[PDB]
This record gives sequence, structure tokens and C-alpha cells, in this order.
Amino acid sequence: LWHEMWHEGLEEASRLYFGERNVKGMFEVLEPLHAMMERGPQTLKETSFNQAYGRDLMEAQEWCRKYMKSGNVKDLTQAWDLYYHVFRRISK
Repeated sequence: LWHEMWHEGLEEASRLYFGERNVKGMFEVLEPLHAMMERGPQTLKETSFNQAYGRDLMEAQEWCRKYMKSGNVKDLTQAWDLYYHVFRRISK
């Protein structure tokens, strides 16, 4: 379910950012997903997901948090490289 939630969430978040140019909408999708990671995994599958992708997703969040302070779109570009790398691996 974590793999399903992130796969669908990253897709919708990317549509809001790249398609609609809507950063607010992007963050609304991603925030709850990062928040559930912070609370921690509750099952074996969530723990395995966290093992594979947790570090990269946390770094993606830190670049988004950097954007909240800088206003610099470049910081979102860094976030999206990490998010896309995670997205590709979940698809495989």
C-alpha cells in the first residue's frame, strides 16, 4: 500500500507541478505521504519500503522545505530528480 500510495501520489503531484504549474497543489499531495513516513512503518512491507526508499524520499522533502524558504524553483528540480528515481524503481 505504501508503494501504491507513493506511485499514485508522485504521479498526481507531478501533474500538478509540471502540468498545472501549481506548487501548492503538489505540496498538498506530498505532505500527507511524507507525514505517514515520519510516523514510521507499521508492517513488514512498509518497513521494506522504508529500507529501499526512505532516505531518498526524506532528501526530496528537505529540498521542498528548502524551496519553502528560498522560493527558488531549482530546489524543486532537485526534489523531482529524487522523486522520479523513487517512482522508476517502484514501477520496476
